[PDB]
Amino acid sequence: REFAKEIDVSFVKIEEVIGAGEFGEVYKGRLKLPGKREIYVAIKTLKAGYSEKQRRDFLSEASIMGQFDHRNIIRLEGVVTKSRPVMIITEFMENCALDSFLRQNDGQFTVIQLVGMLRGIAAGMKYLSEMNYVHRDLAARNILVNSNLVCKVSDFGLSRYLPTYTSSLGGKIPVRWTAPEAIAYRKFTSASDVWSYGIVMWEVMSFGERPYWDMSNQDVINAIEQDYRLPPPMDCPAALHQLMLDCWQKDRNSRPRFAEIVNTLDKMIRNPASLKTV
Repeated sequence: REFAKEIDVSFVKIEEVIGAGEFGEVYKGRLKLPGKREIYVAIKTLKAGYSEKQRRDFLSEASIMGQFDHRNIIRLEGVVTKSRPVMIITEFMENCALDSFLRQNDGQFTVIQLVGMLRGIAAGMKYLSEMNYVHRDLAARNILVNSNLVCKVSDFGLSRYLPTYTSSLGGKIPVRWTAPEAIAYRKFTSASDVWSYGIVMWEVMSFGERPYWDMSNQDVINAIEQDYRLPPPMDCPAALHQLMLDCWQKDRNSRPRFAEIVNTLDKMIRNPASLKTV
């Protein structure tokens, strides 16, 4: 496999560790392409002593990422595959993961600022689903935030090209974000991603509270089966909670598509009366 965004190792300058990934750390760095202004980047690495299987799974994320060019999808700046160490280089995201950003900034943002963050996420998901992909890991922890509150879908490891994806495993899926049919049958569609989006909406409107709080994974599966749904967060507009309930419809076919979600949010942003009743 050849990567269009392959970069020479000399173009990257690795700085401090900013996180931990499945295969190795994520660093802050600087990318200097010839004749272009230097930029800040984030660098995903693969720990030394990796197996060939680990290298393949690591680079399969870069192959998926390299197919996307959207404002609300983490941008691939470069890939290092022909030199050592192997790296995935993306645009730097100052405010890190969405869930931890919101918890560290509880009550700092207005309803309209939060709706703007949600609109960006739904826009990135509309793009991904229309490219015929299922994410399967949509959670606030897998959304990155920049300095101007622009939210971007990241973490494409579980992503699959579709329309249903039927998985071979069950111990990899994050239960409290996963649609009941995807838990029961390992059947992932864009509609199961819509379910996850509804959970992300709840995470955002509650300033990063854990979905279903302390309830075990088993308790969550059981509650969803008995038609329980998460209550509206503190001071949440009724129209936004209604949209969450629409994303959580038992029948996947009754759920809105990402194109309808974007449209609903665009109308709310333009109609202040819609975000007024709680």
